[PDB]
Amino acid sequence: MIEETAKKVKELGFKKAGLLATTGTIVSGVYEKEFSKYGVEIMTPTEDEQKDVMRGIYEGVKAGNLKLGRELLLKTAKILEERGAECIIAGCTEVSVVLKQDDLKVPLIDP
Ligand SMILES: [Ca+2]
Repeated sequence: MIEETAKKVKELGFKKAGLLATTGTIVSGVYEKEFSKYGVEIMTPTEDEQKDVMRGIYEGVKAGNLKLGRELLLKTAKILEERGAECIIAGCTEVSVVLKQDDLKVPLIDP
């Protein structure tokens, strides 16, 4: 659950979490909402970067082009990280397929 992820992130003392998920999810703003209830901030990529996250999930992972998915998702995760994310949230299972903890400096958490 999004709310359980939020409490866990808060319990780890993190104030800023990076999010890799679908545009539908980011537009609903459900993560920012649930995380705000625990005082935690959600970091999302720019609108163009978000399009590449979408490509990474669908044109990449879901389509079978695992190389492309890894490339685009890893790059986005590394960008959120470099920007200050204390943890990266794998919002879609496709993210966890090509992105693993050994790829990041910060915790990779999935629902
Ligand atoms: Ca690895």
